Amino acid sequence: KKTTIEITEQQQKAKVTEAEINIQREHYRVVAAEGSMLYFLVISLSVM
Repeated sequence: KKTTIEITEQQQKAKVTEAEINIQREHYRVVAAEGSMLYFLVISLSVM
């Protein structure tokens, strides 16, 4: 009875931690995206 309630709490804490990352995925998309865009430019620069 206890371990079933303690699993349903964890599953509700899972959806909250999945939501709060998927928000902080979009906040740092702009930072990451800029990093990627600059690397492919740096690879092109190797070829010349």
